[PDB]
Parts: sequence; C-alpha cells; structure tokens
Amino acid sequence: EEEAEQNLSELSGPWRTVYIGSTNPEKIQENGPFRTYFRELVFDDEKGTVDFYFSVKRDGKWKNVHVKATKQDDGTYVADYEGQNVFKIVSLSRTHLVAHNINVDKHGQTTELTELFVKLNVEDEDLEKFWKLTEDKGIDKKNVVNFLENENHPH
Amino acid sequence: AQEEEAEQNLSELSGPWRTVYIGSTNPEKIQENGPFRTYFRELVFDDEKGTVDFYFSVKRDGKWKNVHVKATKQDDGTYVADYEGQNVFKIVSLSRTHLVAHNINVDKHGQTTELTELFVKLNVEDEDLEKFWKLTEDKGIDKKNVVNFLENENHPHPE
Ligand SMILES: Nc1cccc2cc3ccccc3cc12
Ligand SMILES: Nc1cccc2cc3ccccc3cc12
Repeated sequence: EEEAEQNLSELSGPWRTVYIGSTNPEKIQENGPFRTYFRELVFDDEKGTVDFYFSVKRDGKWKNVHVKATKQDDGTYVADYEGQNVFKIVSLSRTHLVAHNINVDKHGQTTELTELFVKLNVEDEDLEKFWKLTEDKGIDKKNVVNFLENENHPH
Repeated sequence: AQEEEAEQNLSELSGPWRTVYIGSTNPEKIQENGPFRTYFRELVFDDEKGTVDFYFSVKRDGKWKNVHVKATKQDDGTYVADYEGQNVFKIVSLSRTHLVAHNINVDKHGQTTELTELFVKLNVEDEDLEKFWKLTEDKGIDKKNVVNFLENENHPHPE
C-alpha cells in the first residue's frame, strides 16, 4: 500500500470539464468563447504558472487553444483570453478543481463564471495489470492504441 | 463442488468511463476505421438483471456513431454481447476507478480476435458538486445558465 508524494506538479495531466456556469449565458452557449472542453492542465510551482489546454468551437469548427495563467501575490491568477481574466481556485485536490473566473471583454463587459473540473487518474498498478494481461495474450506493444492521448490532442 | 457464487455489487460503478488503452491480436480491428477503436462514454451495471450497458462512440466510414450495447452475465462469470460478431469478455481487474478487461470476438467470417483494455472512471464527488453549486449560487448564477459537459452531444472529436 503506497501513494505518490503530494506535489502541485503531480496534479498536472488530463482534466475534463464537468460544469461551467455564467452570469452571461451568451458566453457559454454554442459558439460561445467559454464553452470550453478541458484536455490537460500543467501546474508549475517554480514559475507560478498554470497552462490550460482546451477545445472550443468557433464558427462551427473546433479549435485547440492554449492559455498560460500567471499567479499573483494574492494567490489569484491572471490570463489573457477573450479579454482579461482573473481566476481564483476555490477548491483543489488530486481529483477536482472548483474555480471562479472574472472576465472583462474588448468592450468593458464583465462576466463571472464558475466551473468544476475533474482529473482523469491512471494509477501505476492499473497500468501494470493492463500490460501484463496484454503480454499474456501475446499482443505486440505496437498493436496497442492510446485513446487518452488522442482525446487530449483532438482536431 | 466447483467454485462458489460471487457476491456481486457493481451497480456502484455505473457512470462516465473513458478508454485509456485497447490492445488487439489483430491490429486491423483497432486501427483507424476499425470496429473496436471504441471511445467509451458511459457504463451502467445492473446487479439484479446481471447486465452491463456500454455506451461508446466509433468512427465508421468517415462518420461518428454513438453505440449502445447490452451485455449479459453468465454462470461462467463472463459476459456475452453482440457487436461486430459475437463477444465473450471477462473483467480481469476492477475497482472504483479502473477496469481491466479481456474480450474475445469472432466476426462474421469466424475470425477470432482477442482484445485487452484499460478504462478509467470519471468520478464526481458529492462534496465537490456541493462546493460548485454553492459558489454558483453565491455568484448569482441561475441553474439554467449552467452547462453539463459530461453528457453533451456537441463535443470535440478525438480523430
Ligand atoms: N482563466 C481561464 C482561461 C481560459 C478558460 C477558462 C475556463 C474557465 C471555466 C470555468 C471557471 C474558470 C475558468 C477560467 C478560464
Ligand atoms: N463488449 C464490448 C463492446 C464494444 C466494444 C468493446 C471494446 C473492448 C475493448 C477491450 C476489452 C473489452 C472490450 C469489450 C467491448
């Protein structure tokens, strides 16, 4: 019985959007800039940054977007995306993230958003059980597809 | 006496699941446009009827399809289901977060293919859901202005 050491960087990896709420419905409606499907998040304790990787559909087509947020002294984060954003992490753990974002667009319009995201965790022993079974059945490693990375890098 | 009955309570594990890895003795079956290149979405276990409903997506002929398959348990402990032929699969390892399975498929030409798979569950805890709803209520956001991204038709394509 063992568990990996807790590190903020250990939180990095595949994450998925569960719910997103908005004070302005238009921002999260179809073709809205904040109807974001998360792919991955990367936390960097040293630089005080969080890199966001998500997909959003615009003009009827899906786009992959990357946004880097920078932490401030007050613990909040700032990021440039469809205007200026100030993001606060309300709750964070190995499996979930609840955040509050304040966005002010190119027209001075303010929108507040809430979100719940969940992390997809793949444990070491589960991976080992999969590979053992795979080799027991005589399946070549090149005959294995990684669906998770496909979902994390869509098109 | 052979083995004894197994106290089975998997109803608990129902919910959103995702495909991590799928291996195959026949690469054609899981290559692009392959029938088993299946992206899981949801799994529902019924302990009383002894079944498992699979909800997944697969790309066929350049087109995405949402598929629903019902599997039925057997005295054997394995499950059988019809999908691109006859299937007999076994759950090798299972927990609140992962599923490792072995499936044997025989297509319409009698060809036998063995597949292995690792799937992970997307667990949404009540404590976290409550935190989200409280925060959402605090920001004066109406429940109708909240979008569910777990169960939504309009989503990105993995390929
Ligand atoms: N700072 C941000 C940058 C890009 C997308 C975001 C999407 C969000 C969704 C819910 C709550 C906060 C969010 C912050 C975001
Ligand atoms: N019963 C099933 C129906 C449809 C696709 C499946 C894909 C699988 C992949 C690896 C192991 C078992 C599988 C069972 C499947």
